Amino acid sequence: YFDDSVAIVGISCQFPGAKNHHEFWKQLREGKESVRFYPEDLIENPDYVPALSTIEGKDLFDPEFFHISPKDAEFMDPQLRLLLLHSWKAVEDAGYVSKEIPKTSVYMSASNNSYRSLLPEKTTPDGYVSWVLAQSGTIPTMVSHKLGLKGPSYFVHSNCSSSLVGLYSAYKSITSGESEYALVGGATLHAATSIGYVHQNGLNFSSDGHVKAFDASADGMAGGEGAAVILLKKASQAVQDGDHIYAMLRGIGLNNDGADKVGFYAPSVKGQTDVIQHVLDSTNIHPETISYIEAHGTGTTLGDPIEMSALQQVYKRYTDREQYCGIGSVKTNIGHLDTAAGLAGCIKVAMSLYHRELAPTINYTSPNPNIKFSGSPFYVADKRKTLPERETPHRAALSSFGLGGTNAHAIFEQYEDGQPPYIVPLSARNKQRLTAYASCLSGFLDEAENDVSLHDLAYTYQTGREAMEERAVFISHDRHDLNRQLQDFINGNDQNILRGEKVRSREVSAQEMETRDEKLKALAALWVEGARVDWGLLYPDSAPQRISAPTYPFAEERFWP
Amino acid sequence: YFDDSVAIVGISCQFPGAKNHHEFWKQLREGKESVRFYSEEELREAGVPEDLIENPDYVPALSTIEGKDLFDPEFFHISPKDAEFMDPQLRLLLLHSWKAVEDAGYVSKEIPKTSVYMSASNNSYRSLLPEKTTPDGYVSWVLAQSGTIPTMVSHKLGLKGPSYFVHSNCSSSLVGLYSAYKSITSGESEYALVGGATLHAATSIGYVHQNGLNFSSDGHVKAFDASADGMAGGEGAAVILLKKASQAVQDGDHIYAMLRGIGLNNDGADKVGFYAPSVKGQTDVIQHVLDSTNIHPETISYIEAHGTGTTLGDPIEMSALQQVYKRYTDREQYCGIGSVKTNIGHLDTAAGLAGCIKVAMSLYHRELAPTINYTSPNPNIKFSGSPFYVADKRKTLPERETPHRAALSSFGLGGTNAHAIFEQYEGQPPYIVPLSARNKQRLTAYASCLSGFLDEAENDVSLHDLAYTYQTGREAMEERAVFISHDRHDLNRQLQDFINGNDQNILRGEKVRSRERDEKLKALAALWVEGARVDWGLYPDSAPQRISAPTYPFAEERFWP
Repeated sequence: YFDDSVAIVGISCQFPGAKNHHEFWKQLREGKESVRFYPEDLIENPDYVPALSTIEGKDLFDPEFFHISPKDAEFMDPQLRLLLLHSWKAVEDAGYVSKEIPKTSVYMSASNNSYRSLLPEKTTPDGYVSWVLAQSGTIPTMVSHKLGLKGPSYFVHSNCSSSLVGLYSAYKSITSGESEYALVGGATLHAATSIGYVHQNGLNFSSDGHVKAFDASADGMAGGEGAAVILLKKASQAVQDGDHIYAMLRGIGLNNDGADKVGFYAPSVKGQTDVIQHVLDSTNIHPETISYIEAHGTGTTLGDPIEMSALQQVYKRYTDREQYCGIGSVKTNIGHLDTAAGLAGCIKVAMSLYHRELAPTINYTSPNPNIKFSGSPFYVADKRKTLPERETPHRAALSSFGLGGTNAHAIFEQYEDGQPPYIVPLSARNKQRLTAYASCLSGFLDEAENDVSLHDLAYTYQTGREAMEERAVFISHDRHDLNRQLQDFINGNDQNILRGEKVRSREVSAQEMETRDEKLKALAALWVEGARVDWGLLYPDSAPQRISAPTYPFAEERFWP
Repeated sequence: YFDDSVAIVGISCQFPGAKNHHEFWKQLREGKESVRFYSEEELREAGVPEDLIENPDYVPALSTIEGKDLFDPEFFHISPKDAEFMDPQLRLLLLHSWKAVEDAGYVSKEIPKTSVYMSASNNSYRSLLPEKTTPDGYVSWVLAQSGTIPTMVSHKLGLKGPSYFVHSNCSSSLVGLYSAYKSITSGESEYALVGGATLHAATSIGYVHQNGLNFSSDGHVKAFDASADGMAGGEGAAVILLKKASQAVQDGDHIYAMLRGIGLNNDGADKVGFYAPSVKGQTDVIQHVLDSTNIHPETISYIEAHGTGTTLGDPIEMSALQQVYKRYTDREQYCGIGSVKTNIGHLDTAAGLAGCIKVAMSLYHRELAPTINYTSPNPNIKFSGSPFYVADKRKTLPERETPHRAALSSFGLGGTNAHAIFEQYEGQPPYIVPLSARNKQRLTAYASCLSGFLDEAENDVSLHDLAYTYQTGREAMEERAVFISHDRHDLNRQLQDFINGNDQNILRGEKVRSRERDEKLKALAALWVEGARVDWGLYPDSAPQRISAPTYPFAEERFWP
């Protein structure tokens, strides 16, 4: 059933308002808009829109982790830096040690932000190195080189639809057997902080800084900045391996509008129609089984009606059922993230399916009077909605239509205990980082909305994280005790915690192999001194499951010209 | 047989020394180096700093094309203001895309099922624009985004296949070629355009040779030679058109060569550093391409190497080829090795296409062109007793039963490797040549190009095929002239009359608007010059063939900040 499917097994993102994807999903469920509203000419201009949707810490990085010099880190634009960080995290989110999954392709997209222009005129050996680090192919290749990945690795771009070209490239590589996994990343991070813009005739930008998708009041888009990477995997293999799967990608297609439209910057109903139709034909998925569509959904006066006209024209070929499929756009929450737009949409879809719930689209009061929702398949999904139990898995589609005419549509599908004590091995590159890890893990235990399985959590840190030089092991019976020990560690009250410094890895010996509580303590002590223990020994008759958990706590050092 | 093959049917290039691919092949066959070296005089004019001139390590070399700044925006209905916002890579790849389709004998709007893949450098062109400029800020930003290149091509040519930018540093063109191969062999598109261009946004004569750059001590690329001590750059642009192989054959296209298979990988972590080469990565990609094609290495007559002339890279390249081919054969000295970088330098994103075009034209002309700057083998490489010889002479490819095959390698900085295998593929007067262009000045230029071609062609030119190419392989435009001729010398005389203003004997049309045996020919001609869409299907009992012929003579207007 899953031969033509790919599993989404890891996510890492950093979007306006949200430091990670779990916080992102929370903010989407709650209807939160993360656009922020606040030089004399501009201040006084009645058409200046005082709005910015960005992430923080574009300048922060941990070059030492990757053996990058401080000088070279400064030569690196923020998109390169954050896509590397997020690639590392996406694999850890999935519960894999990157160097243990070499059969992984890498596809990345980012903006031309002119970062290298910021460097000193004299600078621009430095001239050549900084030029190389500015070339777009350096992004995915740097990921491959630093993570240990050997599949095809390259940059892809189609303006707004870029993320979806990344996703298409992953789909193709994995379904063909070229690779087992793929990383897909997108980031549009400007090399300046420029608050607001001036609303004017020659531009289809919102009059008030809000994206009002599908609304009567929709008068233009607004941009936002962020970074995201996801890890995909051959579906049958993910199921076999017991991975934590957010959702399945069942198919995806691309086209270009060509000449058949009035102008280079215009939208095209015909191009949208045809790519939707192409994806229905390749997947053979019937439009009656789609419960939700994450639209391109930019909130332009001409684009929103065009988008719905294309969907209605195609679905009419298949059905007359009414009001069964919701429509929304994450651009309402965080703006149009350019190269990352398609991945913001994808991550919304995947989390909706994972949580069996739709999140609302926002800034909506009344339907655009040019759009006829009534009596069509579609309603505007302006509330939370539980996805009902039913026999067919729920499916959700996603659109992204780029400036220049390259269109993409994709269809996704929903996919659906030990005994204490539990051993949580943490490690990082140095003591400061390790302490930060404990602090991350503690915050996670406190902030998680639901109870957290220590069986699964421990197994994730055992088998899903690279063992580094600074080590600590926490043996605990329950979450509150584990948190107490983490807080003791954070505070320097270290006395009863197994610790290792400058640890060097080694193969277990025959001698080392020569009660269950005693044995657990012993494995832990071997690991903290560097022995590559077989954590499988903990689980003769339990079956832990890798879960989404805090990922490496990178240093936050500033590099900027 | 050809199910897994793609035909190369059109080429357009502009490389150091060569204004087109025919001149390029001539120059290769003759062993010409097109790197320019500057005297002290020459450096002073062109105004290079006397402190560079006096530096004993300054290398006074440049391998570039001319006229990076020249474009014809009116042809594409681009405003002069927007033309200035366009970087030269975007401009030249558009021009060369138009030309490649004409080189193939197709009217671009008649081949909508065409994918588009482009690669180019980050040259910081937008940074050159005024600060006030940077609606202009947004439009120039859009035009600076990499996805605009292929999508501008799709839009302006009328193409509706997937369209996007790809990049993997020096191997980029081969990622483009791979994407074309996959799109066509899967049935996604019938055709594809593949382009590459690295054009810097400055003219910077020479460089300073120094430790910690792997750049030639004297500006020559000395591939495989004992004196090889580093690479040297060049700039250029190229686009080719590929087509489903069986359909190219069925349509009677002019086929330069077939592409039989191609593959990609990344070196990953298994090497000492980001910027280093990798014998393992190369070995593995070559092996992958042999296994996917099932082509035996004894049938390969020539390899166009990545061939950069670095002290460590050249031996690594041969070690990988030797290690793979050893597993198949003990035969000796049957396969040549060479590198076009010896002629024109390392063309970065266009390096792979320069190699492809050399291979294609070698196969088409059944001859190998020499690799240059080669006296004596690198003593770390053992050619003796291996399959390989350095192809430092012209060589005729003998008649044999198995078609000749030639492979191509491109190994990017950041570790994305590509390898491809290519294979050789083998009416009565008067004639009517209907020429048309956008205005009278372009039409005159067209006549002049056509006349020059007739004079410069090394062999006799079939008027039967030439006329058919202009009839059926060129968009009929508003300024029209028809030349009815019995032979090449008369045709040339009429073209020269036209060029000189003596056009009273030539049927002409101005501001023509399209609308729905000797006697009959004259009648078609008069209809066509007034805009009637005549059926050139003149050919009840002859079968003309489309050929490579002069393409649209774009205006050469300067746009530069």
